[PDB]
Amino acid sequence: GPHMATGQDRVVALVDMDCFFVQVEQRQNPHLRNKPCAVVQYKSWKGGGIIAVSYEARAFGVTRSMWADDAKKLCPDLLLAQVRESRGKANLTKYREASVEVMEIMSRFAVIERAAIDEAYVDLTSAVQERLQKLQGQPISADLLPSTYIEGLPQGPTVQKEGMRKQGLFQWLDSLQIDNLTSPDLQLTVGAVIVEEMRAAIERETGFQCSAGISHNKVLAKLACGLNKPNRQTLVSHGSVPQLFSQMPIRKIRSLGGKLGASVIEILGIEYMGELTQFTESQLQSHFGEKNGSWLYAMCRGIEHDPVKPRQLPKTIGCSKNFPGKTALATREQVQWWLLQLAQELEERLTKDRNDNDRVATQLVVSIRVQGDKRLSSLRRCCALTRYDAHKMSHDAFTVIKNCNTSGIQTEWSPPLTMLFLCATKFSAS
DNA sequence: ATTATGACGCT
DNA sequence: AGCGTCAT
Ligand SMILES: Nc1ncnc2c1ncn2[C@H]1C[C@H](O)[C@@H](COP(=O)(O)OP(=O)(O)OP(=O)(O)O)O1
Ligand SMILES: [Ca+2]
Ligand SMILES: [Mg+2]
Repeated sequence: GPHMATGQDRVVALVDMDCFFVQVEQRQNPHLRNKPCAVVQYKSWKGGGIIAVSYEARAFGVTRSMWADDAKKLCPDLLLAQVRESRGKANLTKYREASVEVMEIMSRFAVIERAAIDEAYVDLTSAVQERLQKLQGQPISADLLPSTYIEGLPQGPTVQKEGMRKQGLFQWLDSLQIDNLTSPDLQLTVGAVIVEEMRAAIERETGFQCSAGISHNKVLAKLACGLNKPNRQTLVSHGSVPQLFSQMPIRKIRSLGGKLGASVIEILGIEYMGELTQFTESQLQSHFGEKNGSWLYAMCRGIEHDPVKPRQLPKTIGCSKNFPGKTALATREQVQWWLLQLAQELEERLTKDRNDNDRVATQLVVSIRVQGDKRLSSLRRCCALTRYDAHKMSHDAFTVIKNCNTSGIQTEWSPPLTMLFLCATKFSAS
Protein backbone atom coordinates (compact mmCIF):
# COMPACT_ATOMS: atom_id res chain seq x y z
CA GLY A 1 0.00 0.00 0.00
CA PRO A 2 1.29 3.42 1.11
CA HIS A 3 4.84 2.06 1.62
CA MET A 4 5.30 -0.10 -1.51
CA ALA A 5 7.89 1.45 -3.81
CA THR A 6 6.75 1.73 -7.43
CA GLY A 7 10.02 2.70 -9.13
CA GLN A 8 8.48 5.88 -10.53
CA ASP A 9 11.10 8.32 -9.20
CA ARG A 10 13.08 8.85 -12.44
CA VAL A 11 12.52 9.53 -16.12
CA VAL A 12 14.93 7.45 -18.23
CA ALA A 13 15.20 7.22 -22.00
CA LEU A 14 17.09 4.87 -24.26
CA VAL A 15 18.03 6.28 -27.67
CA ASP A 16 18.94 3.80 -30.40
CA MET A 17 20.16 4.95 -33.80
CA ASP A 18 18.29 3.09 -36.52
CA CYS A 19 20.49 0.66 -38.50
CA PHE A 20 23.36 2.95 -37.56
CA PHE A 21 26.24 1.86 -39.81
CA VAL A 22 23.84 1.78 -42.77
CA GLN A 23 22.71 5.35 -42.05
CA VAL A 24 26.36 6.47 -41.81
CA GLU A 25 27.00 5.02 -45.29
CA GLN A 26 23.72 6.43 -46.69
CA ARG A 27 24.58 9.91 -45.44
CA GLN A 28 27.93 9.65 -47.22
CA ASN A 29 26.54 8.08 -50.43
CA PRO A 30 23.08 9.45 -51.29
CA HIS A 31 22.60 6.70 -53.90
CA LEU A 32 22.05 4.30 -50.97
CA ARG A 33 19.32 6.39 -49.35
CA ASN A 34 15.80 4.88 -49.13
CA LYS A 35 16.93 1.57 -50.62
CA PRO A 36 17.48 -1.99 -49.42
CA CYS A 37 21.07 -1.83 -48.36
CA ALA A 38 23.42 -3.40 -45.88
CA VAL A 39 26.90 -2.89 -44.45
CA VAL A 40 29.35 -5.76 -44.95
CA GLN A 41 32.85 -6.44 -43.73
CA TYR A 42 35.33 -8.19 -46.03
CA LYS A 43 34.17 -9.63 -49.38
CA SER A 44 36.17 -12.73 -50.34
CA TRP A 45 34.34 -15.33 -48.22
CA LYS A 46 30.73 -15.68 -49.40
CA GLY A 47 30.57 -12.00 -50.31
CA GLY A 48 31.34 -10.73 -46.82
CA GLY A 49 29.50 -10.85 -43.51
CA ILE A 50 26.55 -8.48 -43.09
CA ILE A 51 26.66 -6.40 -39.90
CA ALA A 52 23.86 -3.82 -40.42
CA VAL A 53 20.67 -3.79 -42.49
CA SER A 54 18.33 -1.04 -43.64
CA TYR A 55 14.66 -1.49 -42.81
CA GLU A 56 13.85 -1.77 -46.53
CA ALA A 57 16.28 -4.69 -46.76
CA ARG A 58 14.94 -6.26 -43.56
CA ALA A 59 11.58 -6.47 -45.33
CA PHE A 60 13.20 -9.03 -47.66
CA GLY A 61 14.53 -11.09 -44.75
CA VAL A 62 18.08 -9.74 -44.76
CA THR A 63 19.59 -9.90 -41.26
CA ARG A 64 22.96 -9.41 -39.59
CA SER A 65 25.23 -12.47 -39.32
CA MET A 66 24.19 -13.31 -42.89
CA TRP A 67 26.64 -13.83 -45.73
CA ALA A 68 26.20 -11.17 -48.41
CA ASP A 69 25.88 -13.88 -51.07
CA ASP A 70 22.91 -15.32 -49.16
CA ALA A 71 21.30 -11.95 -48.55
CA LYS A 72 21.54 -11.35 -52.31
CA LYS A 73 19.55 -14.54 -52.72
CA LEU A 74 16.78 -12.97 -50.64
CA CYS A 75 17.14 -9.44 -52.04
CA PRO A 76 18.80 -9.43 -55.48
CA ASP A 77 18.79 -5.63 -55.66
CA LEU A 78 20.39 -5.27 -52.22
CA LEU A 79 22.98 -2.52 -52.16
CA LEU A 80 26.09 -2.97 -50.05
CA ALA A 81 28.62 -0.69 -48.42
CA GLN A 82 31.88 -2.18 -47.19
CA VAL A 83 33.60 -1.39 -43.93
CA ARG A 84 36.96 0.28 -44.54
CA GLU A 85 39.99 -2.01 -44.33
CA SER A 86 43.27 -0.73 -42.89
CA ARG A 87 46.39 -2.69 -41.96
CA GLY A 88 44.63 -5.82 -43.22
CA LYS A 89 41.63 -5.60 -40.87
CA ALA A 90 38.24 -3.96 -40.62
CA ASN A 91 38.49 -0.40 -39.34
CA LEU A 92 35.44 1.11 -37.65
CA THR A 93 36.73 4.69 -37.28
CA LYS A 94 34.01 6.27 -39.48
CA TYR A 95 31.25 4.86 -37.28
CA ARG A 96 32.98 5.77 -34.00
CA GLU A 97 33.30 9.38 -35.20
CA ALA A 98 29.65 9.49 -36.29
CA SER A 99 28.72 8.08 -32.88
CA VAL A 100 30.60 10.93 -31.22
CA GLU A 101 28.52 13.36 -33.32
CA VAL A 102 25.31 11.95 -31.91
CA MET A 103 26.54 11.50 -28.33
CA GLU A 104 27.69 15.13 -28.19
CA ILE A 105 24.27 16.38 -29.34
CA MET A 106 22.49 14.19 -26.76
CA SER A 107 24.78 15.51 -24.02
CA ARG A 108 23.39 19.02 -24.57
CA PHE A 109 20.01 17.87 -23.23
CA ALA A 110 20.91 15.62 -20.30
CA VAL A 111 23.47 13.27 -18.79
CA ILE A 112 24.04 10.23 -21.00
CA GLU A 113 25.49 6.75 -20.48
CA ARG A 114 27.06 5.46 -23.68
CA ALA A 115 25.65 1.95 -23.86
CA ALA A 116 27.03 1.04 -27.28
CA ILE A 117 28.37 2.75 -30.42
CA ASP A 118 24.81 3.59 -31.40
CA GLU A 119 22.93 3.48 -28.09
CA ALA A 120 22.75 5.78 -25.09
CA TYR A 121 20.69 5.99 -21.93
CA VAL A 122 19.49 9.42 -20.86
CA ASP A 123 18.56 10.46 -17.34
CA LEU A 124 15.81 13.06 -17.92
CA THR A 125 14.55 13.50 -14.33
CA SER A 126 16.04 16.97 -13.79
CA ALA A 127 15.33 18.21 -17.32
CA VAL A 128 11.70 17.13 -16.83
CA GLN A 129 11.44 19.07 -13.57
CA GLU A 130 12.77 22.18 -15.33
CA ARG A 131 10.43 21.81 -18.31
CA LEU A 132 7.45 21.31 -15.99
CA GLN A 133 8.45 24.51 -14.21
CA LYS A 134 8.45 26.34 -17.56
CA LEU A 135 5.13 24.83 -18.70
CA GLN A 136 3.31 26.28 -15.64
CA GLY A 137 0.20 24.09 -15.64
CA GLN A 138 -0.15 24.38 -19.42
CA PRO A 139 -1.51 21.21 -21.07
CA ILE A 140 0.65 19.20 -23.43
CA SER A 141 -0.44 19.33 -27.04
CA ALA A 142 -0.36 16.23 -29.22
CA ASP A 143 1.67 18.37 -31.65
CA LEU A 144 4.56 18.19 -29.21
CA LEU A 145 4.60 14.37 -29.55
CA PRO A 146 4.44 13.78 -33.33
CA SER A 147 6.30 10.44 -33.28
CA THR A 148 5.32 9.09 -29.85
CA TYR A 149 3.45 5.83 -29.22
CA ILE A 150 1.80 5.21 -25.85
CA GLU A 151 2.21 1.49 -25.17
CA GLY A 152 -1.09 -0.18 -24.33
CA LEU A 153 -3.27 2.44 -26.03
CA PRO A 154 -5.67 2.89 -27.67
CA GLN A 155 -7.94 0.58 -25.73
CA GLY A 156 -11.63 0.21 -25.08
CA PRO A 157 -14.73 1.39 -27.02
CA THR A 158 -9.21 3.79 -38.30
CA VAL A 159 -7.20 1.02 -39.94
CA GLN A 160 -3.96 2.97 -40.51
CA LYS A 161 -0.80 2.86 -38.40
CA GLU A 162 -0.56 6.61 -37.78
CA GLY A 163 -4.29 6.69 -37.00
CA MET A 164 -3.82 4.14 -34.21
CA ARG A 165 -0.80 6.07 -32.91
CA LYS A 166 -2.82 9.28 -32.71
CA GLN A 167 -5.83 7.56 -31.12
CA GLY A 168 -3.66 6.15 -28.34
CA LEU A 169 -1.89 9.48 -27.86
CA PHE A 170 -5.22 11.32 -27.66
CA GLN A 171 -6.53 8.92 -25.02
CA TRP A 172 -3.34 9.34 -22.98
CA LEU A 173 -3.33 13.15 -23.14
CA ASP A 174 -7.08 13.29 -22.49
CA SER A 175 -6.61 11.41 -19.25
CA LEU A 176 -3.64 13.57 -18.22
CA GLN A 177 -5.57 16.79 -18.87
CA ILE A 178 -8.56 15.46 -16.88
CA ASP A 179 -6.22 14.42 -14.00
CA ASN A 180 -6.99 10.69 -14.27
CA LEU A 181 -3.28 9.80 -14.43
CA THR A 182 -0.45 10.20 -11.93
CA SER A 183 2.37 12.69 -11.52
CA PRO A 184 4.85 10.04 -12.76
CA ASP A 185 2.72 9.77 -15.93
CA LEU A 186 3.04 13.51 -16.48
CA GLN A 187 6.78 13.32 -15.82
CA LEU A 188 7.10 10.57 -18.45
CA THR A 189 5.03 12.65 -20.89
CA VAL A 190 7.32 15.66 -20.49
CA GLY A 191 10.24 13.27 -20.84
CA ALA A 192 8.79 12.21 -24.20
CA VAL A 193 8.47 15.86 -25.27
CA ILE A 194 12.15 16.34 -24.50
CA VAL A 195 13.06 13.15 -26.38
CA GLU A 196 11.13 14.37 -29.42
CA GLU A 197 13.24 17.53 -29.24
CA MET A 198 16.47 15.54 -28.78
CA ARG A 199 15.67 13.28 -31.73
CA ALA A 200 14.78 16.26 -33.93
CA ALA A 201 18.09 17.90 -33.02
CA ILE A 202 20.02 14.70 -33.82
CA GLU A 203 18.34 14.38 -37.21
CA ARG A 204 18.71 18.09 -38.05
CA GLU A 205 22.37 18.24 -37.08
CA THR A 206 23.56 14.82 -38.31
CA GLY A 207 20.99 13.48 -40.74
CA PHE A 208 20.58 10.39 -38.56
CA GLN A 209 17.22 9.05 -37.37
CA CYS A 210 16.74 7.05 -34.22
CA SER A 211 14.12 5.39 -32.11
CA ALA A 212 13.70 5.88 -28.39
CA GLY A 213 11.98 4.45 -25.37
CA ILE A 214 10.90 6.60 -22.43
CA SER A 215 10.05 5.01 -19.06
CA HIS A 216 11.06 5.02 -15.38
CA ASN A 217 14.21 2.90 -15.63
CA LYS A 218 16.77 1.61 -18.11
CA VAL A 219 15.29 -1.86 -18.71
CA LEU A 220 11.82 -0.54 -19.46
CA ALA A 221 13.25 2.27 -21.61
CA LYS A 222 15.30 -0.25 -23.61
CA LEU A 223 12.27 -2.52 -24.04
CA ALA A 224 10.05 0.46 -25.01
CA CYS A 225 12.53 1.61 -27.66
CA GLY A 226 12.17 -1.63 -29.63
CA LEU A 227 8.36 -1.57 -29.67
CA ASN A 228 7.99 0.94 -32.55
CA LYS A 229 10.95 1.07 -34.92
CA PRO A 230 12.24 2.80 -36.94
CA ASN A 231 12.14 6.56 -36.42
CA ARG A 232 9.52 6.45 -33.60
CA GLN A 233 9.53 6.62 -29.81
CA THR A 234 7.48 4.72 -27.26
CA LEU A 235 6.38 5.68 -23.74
CA VAL A 236 6.00 2.73 -21.38
CA SER A 237 4.23 3.87 -18.27
CA HIS A 238 4.27 2.09 -14.94
CA GLY A 239 0.59 1.22 -15.40
CA SER A 240 1.28 -0.38 -18.77
CA VAL A 241 3.64 -2.95 -17.23
CA PRO A 242 1.16 -5.71 -16.18
CA GLN A 243 -0.42 -6.05 -19.62
CA LEU A 244 2.88 -5.59 -21.48
CA PHE A 245 4.64 -8.19 -19.37
CA SER A 246 1.73 -10.66 -19.46
CA GLN A 247 2.74 -11.89 -22.94
CA MET A 248 6.36 -10.73 -23.01
CA PRO A 249 8.81 -13.62 -23.49
CA ILE A 250 11.41 -13.49 -20.72
CA ARG A 251 14.25 -13.41 -23.26
CA LYS A 252 13.14 -9.97 -24.48
CA ILE A 253 14.26 -8.25 -21.25
CA ARG A 254 17.85 -7.01 -21.28
CA SER A 255 20.21 -9.48 -19.52
CA LEU A 256 17.70 -12.35 -19.82
CA GLY A 257 18.39 -13.17 -23.48
CA GLY A 258 20.95 -15.85 -22.62
CA LYS A 259 21.64 -18.67 -20.15
CA LEU A 260 20.07 -16.98 -17.10
CA GLY A 261 16.77 -16.34 -18.90
CA ALA A 262 16.76 -19.91 -20.18
CA SER A 263 17.26 -21.16 -16.63
CA VAL A 264 14.47 -18.90 -15.35
CA ILE A 265 12.16 -20.46 -17.96
CA GLU A 266 13.30 -24.02 -17.25
CA ILE A 267 13.45 -23.97 -13.46
CA LEU A 268 10.23 -22.06 -12.92
CA GLY A 269 8.32 -23.52 -15.87
CA ILE A 270 7.13 -20.12 -17.10
CA GLU A 271 7.31 -18.25 -20.42
CA TYR A 272 6.44 -14.58 -19.82
CA MET A 273 7.97 -11.87 -17.67
CA GLY A 274 4.66 -11.28 -15.83
CA GLU A 275 4.53 -14.84 -14.55
CA LEU A 276 7.50 -14.00 -12.34
CA THR A 277 5.29 -11.98 -10.01
CA GLN A 278 3.94 -15.18 -8.47
CA PHE A 279 7.24 -16.03 -6.74
CA THR A 280 8.57 -14.57 -3.53
CA GLU A 281 11.82 -12.68 -3.50
CA SER A 282 13.39 -15.45 -1.43
CA GLN A 283 12.26 -18.06 -3.98
CA LEU A 284 13.89 -16.19 -6.83
CA GLN A 285 17.06 -15.64 -4.81
CA SER A 286 17.20 -19.36 -3.96
CA HIS A 287 17.19 -20.26 -7.62
CA PHE A 288 19.20 -17.42 -9.20
CA GLY A 289 21.33 -15.92 -6.41
CA GLU A 290 20.81 -12.97 -4.09
CA LYS A 291 21.43 -10.23 -6.67
CA ASN A 292 19.63 -11.82 -9.62
CA GLY A 293 16.71 -12.86 -7.42
CA SER A 294 16.16 -9.37 -5.99
CA TRP A 295 16.56 -7.89 -9.47
CA LEU A 296 14.01 -10.26 -11.00
CA TYR A 297 11.55 -9.72 -8.16
CA ALA A 298 11.58 -5.97 -8.73
CA MET A 299 11.94 -6.09 -12.53
CA CYS A 300 8.86 -8.23 -13.17
CA ARG A 301 6.90 -5.48 -11.40
CA GLY A 302 8.46 -2.80 -13.62
CA ILE A 303 11.00 -1.68 -11.00
CA GLU A 304 14.74 -1.38 -11.55
CA HIS A 305 17.26 0.87 -9.81
CA ASP A 306 20.35 0.70 -12.03
CA PRO A 307 21.51 4.31 -12.51
CA VAL A 308 22.19 6.03 -15.77
CA LYS A 309 25.91 6.33 -15.36
CA PRO A 310 27.52 9.63 -16.38
CA ARG A 311 29.85 8.16 -18.99
CA GLN A 312 29.90 9.44 -22.57
CA LEU A 313 33.20 7.81 -23.54
CA PRO A 314 34.09 4.10 -23.84
CA LYS A 315 36.08 2.66 -20.92
CA THR A 316 38.31 0.55 -23.17
CA ILE A 317 39.83 0.86 -26.62
CA GLY A 318 40.32 -2.46 -28.36
CA CYS A 319 41.42 -4.00 -31.64
CA SER A 320 40.53 -7.58 -32.58
CA LYS A 321 40.74 -9.93 -35.55
CA ASN A 322 39.52 -13.47 -36.07
CA PHE A 323 41.51 -15.82 -38.28
CA PRO A 324 38.87 -18.43 -39.08
CA GLY A 325 39.29 -21.87 -40.56
CA LYS A 326 42.19 -22.18 -42.96
CA THR A 327 43.49 -18.64 -42.23
CA ALA A 328 44.50 -19.51 -38.64
CA LEU A 329 47.97 -18.21 -37.78
CA ALA A 330 50.50 -21.08 -37.79
CA THR A 331 53.92 -19.33 -37.79
CA ARG A 332 55.63 -17.00 -35.33
CA GLU A 333 56.22 -14.46 -38.09
CA GLN A 334 52.48 -14.44 -38.80
CA VAL A 335 51.54 -13.93 -35.14
CA GLN A 336 54.04 -11.10 -34.74
CA TRP A 337 53.02 -9.33 -37.96
CA TRP A 338 49.35 -9.36 -37.00
CA LEU A 339 50.09 -8.28 -33.43
CA LEU A 340 51.93 -5.36 -35.02
CA GLN A 341 48.98 -4.50 -37.27
CA LEU A 342 46.60 -4.53 -34.30
CA ALA A 343 49.05 -2.54 -32.19
CA GLN A 344 49.47 0.11 -34.91
CA GLU A 345 45.73 0.64 -35.13
CA LEU A 346 45.56 0.71 -31.32
CA GLU A 347 48.40 3.26 -31.09
CA GLU A 348 46.60 5.50 -33.59
CA ARG A 349 43.31 5.33 -31.72
CA LEU A 350 45.02 5.81 -28.33
CA THR A 351 46.93 8.90 -29.45
CA LYS A 352 43.71 10.39 -30.77
CA ASP A 353 41.91 9.47 -27.54
CA ARG A 354 44.62 11.11 -25.42
CA ASN A 355 44.44 14.33 -27.43
CA ASP A 356 40.61 14.49 -27.42
CA ASN A 357 39.76 13.25 -23.94
CA ASP A 358 42.70 14.11 -21.62
CA ARG A 359 43.37 10.57 -20.46
CA VAL A 360 45.93 7.79 -20.91
CA ALA A 361 45.48 4.04 -20.78
CA THR A 362 47.71 2.20 -18.34
CA GLN A 363 46.94 -1.50 -18.91
CA LEU A 364 47.24 -3.59 -22.08
CA VAL A 365 45.10 -6.73 -22.23
CA VAL A 366 46.07 -9.43 -24.73
CA SER A 367 43.59 -12.14 -25.61
CA ILE A 368 43.88 -15.06 -28.01
CA ARG A 369 41.81 -18.00 -29.22
CA VAL A 370 43.35 -21.35 -30.16
CA GLN A 371 41.91 -23.51 -32.91
CA GLY A 372 39.45 -26.04 -31.48
CA ASP A 373 38.48 -24.05 -28.39
CA LYS A 374 34.75 -23.27 -28.44
CA ARG A 375 35.14 -20.20 -26.21
CA LEU A 376 35.57 -16.79 -27.82
CA SER A 377 38.73 -16.29 -25.76
CA SER A 378 41.12 -19.08 -24.87
CA LEU A 379 43.56 -17.00 -22.89
CA ARG A 380 43.84 -13.47 -21.53
CA ARG A 381 46.95 -11.87 -20.04
CA CYS A 382 47.65 -8.30 -18.95
CA CYS A 383 50.82 -6.24 -18.97
CA ALA A 384 51.64 -2.63 -18.23
CA LEU A 385 50.86 -0.12 -20.97
CA THR A 386 53.50 2.57 -20.38
CA ARG A 387 54.13 4.09 -23.85
CA TYR A 388 51.83 4.67 -26.85
CA ASP A 389 54.19 2.79 -29.15
CA ALA A 390 52.92 0.06 -31.46
CA HIS A 391 56.20 -1.88 -31.60
CA LYS A 392 56.47 -1.95 -27.82
CA MET A 393 52.85 -2.97 -27.38
CA SER A 394 53.14 -5.75 -29.97
CA HIS A 395 56.42 -7.01 -28.50
CA ASP A 396 54.89 -7.01 -25.01
CA ALA A 397 51.80 -8.87 -26.24
CA PHE A 398 54.04 -11.46 -27.86
CA THR A 399 55.98 -11.80 -24.62
CA VAL A 400 52.83 -12.43 -22.60
CA ILE A 401 51.45 -15.04 -25.05
CA LYS A 402 54.59 -16.76 -26.42
CA ASN A 403 54.45 -19.55 -23.85
CA CYS A 404 51.13 -20.72 -25.30
CA ASN A 405 52.87 -22.15 -28.37
CA THR A 406 53.13 -25.91 -27.76
CA SER A 407 55.19 -26.51 -30.94
CA GLY A 408 58.71 -27.79 -30.40
CA ILE A 409 59.82 -25.80 -33.45
CA GLN A 410 60.36 -22.18 -32.41
CA THR A 411 59.37 -20.93 -35.89
CA GLU A 412 56.05 -22.81 -35.91
CA TRP A 413 53.01 -21.91 -33.83
CA SER A 414 50.64 -24.57 -32.60
CA PRO A 415 47.91 -24.84 -32.00
CA PRO A 416 47.17 -22.21 -34.70
CA LEU A 417 45.65 -18.96 -33.47
CA THR A 418 42.11 -18.11 -34.56
CA MET A 419 41.81 -14.70 -32.84
CA LEU A 420 44.08 -11.89 -31.62
CA PHE A 421 42.82 -9.09 -29.40
CA LEU A 422 44.62 -6.11 -27.86
CA CYS A 423 42.70 -3.89 -25.46
CA ALA A 424 43.83 -0.74 -23.68
CA THR A 425 42.16 -0.30 -20.30
CA LYS A 426 42.54 1.42 -16.90
CA PHE A 427 42.50 5.04 -18.08
CA SER A 428 43.86 7.84 -15.88
CA ALA A 429 43.44 11.57 -16.34
CA SER A 430 46.24 13.26 -18.28
C1' DA B 1 33.78 -19.03 -41.44
C1' DT B 2 27.75 -15.28 -37.15
C1' DT B 3 33.20 -10.21 -36.90
C1' DA B 4 34.61 -6.42 -34.05
C1' DT B 5 33.85 -4.65 -30.77
C1' DG B 6 32.16 -3.06 -25.56
C1' DA B 7 30.32 -3.49 -20.46
C1' DC B 8 30.15 -5.96 -16.44
C1' DG B 9 29.91 -10.11 -13.03
C1' DC B 10 32.31 -14.02 -10.47
C1' DT B 11 35.85 -15.83 -7.72
C1' DA C 1 44.01 -11.31 -11.82
C1' DG C 2 41.74 -14.30 -15.43
C1' DC C 3 37.41 -16.22 -16.92
C1' DG C 4 32.49 -16.02 -18.15
C1' DT C 5 28.09 -13.75 -19.71
C1' DC C 6 25.44 -10.60 -22.38
C1' DA C 7 24.75 -7.37 -25.95
C1' DT C 8 25.52 -4.32 -29.97
N1 LIG D 1 26.99 -8.21 -33.97
C1 LIG D 1 27.50 -7.10 -34.51
N2 LIG D 1 28.67 -7.09 -35.09
C2 LIG D 1 29.17 -5.98 -35.63
N3 LIG D 1 28.58 -4.82 -35.63
C3 LIG D 1 27.38 -4.79 -35.05
C4 LIG D 1 26.79 -5.92 -34.46
N4 LIG D 1 25.60 -5.58 -33.96
C5 LIG D 1 25.44 -4.31 -34.22
N5 LIG D 1 26.50 -3.79 -34.87
C6 LIG D 1 26.76 -2.43 -35.35
C7 LIG D 1 26.14 -2.15 -36.65
C8 LIG D 1 24.90 -1.38 -36.25
O1 LIG D 1 24.67 -0.37 -37.21
C9 LIG D 1 25.29 -0.75 -34.92
C10 LIG D 1 24.11 -0.78 -33.97
O2 LIG D 1 23.68 -2.06 -33.63
P1 LIG D 1 22.15 -2.41 -33.39
O3 LIG D 1 21.54 -1.38 -32.47
O4 LIG D 1 21.97 -3.81 -32.87
O5 LIG D 1 21.41 -2.43 -34.73
P2 LIG D 1 21.11 -1.34 -35.78
O6 LIG D 1 21.46 0.05 -35.28
O7 LIG D 1 21.98 -1.65 -36.96
O8 LIG D 1 19.57 -1.46 -36.11
P3 LIG D 1 18.33 -1.08 -35.24
O9 LIG D 1 17.67 0.15 -35.77
O10 LIG D 1 17.26 -2.15 -35.18
O11 LIG D 1 18.90 -0.84 -33.89
O12 LIG D 1 26.39 -1.49 -34.35
CA1 LIG E 1 20.45 0.79 -33.56
MG1 LIG F 1 21.69 -0.01 -30.79
